[PDB]
Amino acid sequence: ACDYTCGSNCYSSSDASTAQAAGYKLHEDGETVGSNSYPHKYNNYEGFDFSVSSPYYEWPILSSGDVYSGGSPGADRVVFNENNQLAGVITHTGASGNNFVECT
Ligand SMILES: Nc1nc2c(ncn2[C@@H]2O[C@H](CO)[C@@H](O)[C@H]2OP(=O)(O)O)c(=O)[nH]1
Ligand SMILES: [Sr+2]
Repeated sequence: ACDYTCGSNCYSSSDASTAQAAGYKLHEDGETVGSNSYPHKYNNYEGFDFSVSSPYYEWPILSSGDVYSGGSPGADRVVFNENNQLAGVITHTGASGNNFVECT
């Protein structure tokens, strides 16, 4: 079973932790990758009720299982905070335009 289901993509907690670790490391070093400059601030326009405090940052999580290193980010993202705590996993899949819905 999937710990996180983003549309048709299946992720385990380990997939989320691996992606998060990479994203946090780049955040800490002040570097970015990709045309959208990941990781970058997640404003939470959606108003999701995360249990951890902001600021939030988003980083792509890939269905291939690899860590994002550039190129197309896909529709899924892991969201973490300044304390390297996981806020949640979200996706553009099933959401209109550039909005996000949570993966369940
Ligand atoms: N939907 C959404 N987009 C966000 C949020 N925070 C930042 N963004 C960025 O705001 C712009 C419009 O949605 C995009 O550049 C988007 O970046 P990403 O496309 O990388 O998510 C957020 O809380 N929700
Ligand atoms: Sr996996």
